[PDB]
Amino acid sequence: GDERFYAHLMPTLQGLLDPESAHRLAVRFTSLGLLPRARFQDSDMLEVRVLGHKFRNPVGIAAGFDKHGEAVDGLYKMGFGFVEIGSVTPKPQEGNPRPRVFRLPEDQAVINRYGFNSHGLSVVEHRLRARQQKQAKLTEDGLPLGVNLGKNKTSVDAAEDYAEGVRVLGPLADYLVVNVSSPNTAGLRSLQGKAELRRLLTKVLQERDGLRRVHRPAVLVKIAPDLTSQDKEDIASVVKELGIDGLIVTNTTVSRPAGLQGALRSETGGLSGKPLRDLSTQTIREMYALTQGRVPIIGVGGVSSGQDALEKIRAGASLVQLYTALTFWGPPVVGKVKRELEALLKEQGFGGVTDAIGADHRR
Ligand SMILES: Cc1cc2nc3c(=O)[nH]c(=O)nc-3n(C[C@H](O)[C@H](O)[C@H](O)COP(=O)(O)O)c2cc1C
Ligand SMILES: CN(Cc1cccnc1)c1ccc(NC(=O)C2CC2)c(C(=O)O)c1
Ligand SMILES: CCCCCCCCCCC[N+](C)(C)[O-]
Ligand SMILES: O=C1C[C@@H](C(=O)O)NC(=O)N1
Repeated sequence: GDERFYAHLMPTLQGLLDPESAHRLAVRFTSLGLLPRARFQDSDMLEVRVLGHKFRNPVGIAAGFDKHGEAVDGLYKMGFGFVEIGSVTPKPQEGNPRPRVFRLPEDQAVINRYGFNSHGLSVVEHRLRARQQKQAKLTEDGLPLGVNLGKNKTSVDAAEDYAEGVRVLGPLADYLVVNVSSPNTAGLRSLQGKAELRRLLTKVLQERDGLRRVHRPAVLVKIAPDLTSQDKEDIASVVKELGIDGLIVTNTTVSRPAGLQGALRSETGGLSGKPLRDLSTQTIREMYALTQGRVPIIGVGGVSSGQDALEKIRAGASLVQLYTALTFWGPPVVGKVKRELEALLKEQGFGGVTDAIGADHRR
């Protein structure tokens, strides 16, 4: 439970296991509840009301750690204020050949090209149904569940893949994410283009609206950090035109920022962690401005401290997520981020997280 011991423990495990093996093991341990339950108790300062729900704290686990919905309860126990699973594809698929995940310890970064390895909708559906009422109580308790939807590699109709995801997992989710920003599926990111995006999201929203009221999720779009100014303007325009409920900003980057030191920096894939942090923050800042602060943003990318979280909140994020920091600092990082965030909010005169959202734009 000690942040300092994990930040001896983690260096040792990483020296024993390749990152995918470590990941699979972490999912197993988490799902089994082997893990101190977090000591940090959330104060009222951290509560956020957005997307039609209460979040007891603004720090969630990003998509990709629990791709198949196996460790949801263990993740709440870790102290996350909300959990997002996925991406899930309609049919099962294996993803790319291994190795497909790489550590850049000198950069506190990871590169991955998993390629949407997924148990598929049916498996995940039954897995979530088995704990559906437990989740209903968690959500009511301020601990919401998100489901992130992807598309199969060999799919002929991308929009239909997402539509299927809405119909099958929408009823089980507090929010859905249309993931159009994975760098690891050919042609996927072009769905971020204005015409493709409008057509895709119109279909997604129609399917969502066709679900019964108590089973009707918010719909968010998750975007890349690598968008042109034109891409961002167009996404903002479509989001407001269609009434999209929120944005997740951002996925991993295909860029390789000057200064990366890791030996594996030239591996193909999406880069996450520290080198992504400010690129993500600036994308949040831009999208918040383009949407006039009217569209909830979940900020993601390189968060490993309370300062990192608050910078994204002040840039316009209502909630934040992290993943990569977990691989370097381990479970203690969740409470660390929350404790540091609370201290910083007090220091800077905010009554709570809600007061800080978008604060940079009012200065
Ligand atoms: C190993 C790995 C797998 C990921 N898988 C997904 C995914 O399946 N769907 C998705 O929307 N994002 C996925 N992501 C992106 C993360 O959700 C997040 O947007 C990105 O890693 C930036 O946050 P971070 O720096 O805290 O890790 C993945 C990231 C990593 C490191
Ligand atoms: C040890 N740990 C944190 C943890 C989380 C939940 C329960 N116990 C411990 C963890 C989890 C996932 C990891 N791998 C990855 O996720 C990589 C990106 C594929 C790593 C790693 O690569 O070193 C370490
Ligand atoms: C039929 C299912 C095909 C996809 C298998 C996916 C296995 C996922 C194992 C845990 C997640 N991880 C990313 C670490 O592989
Ligand atoms: O959305 C995604 C998909 C994931 C993968 O390759 O499965 N890799 C990522 O970095 N982001």
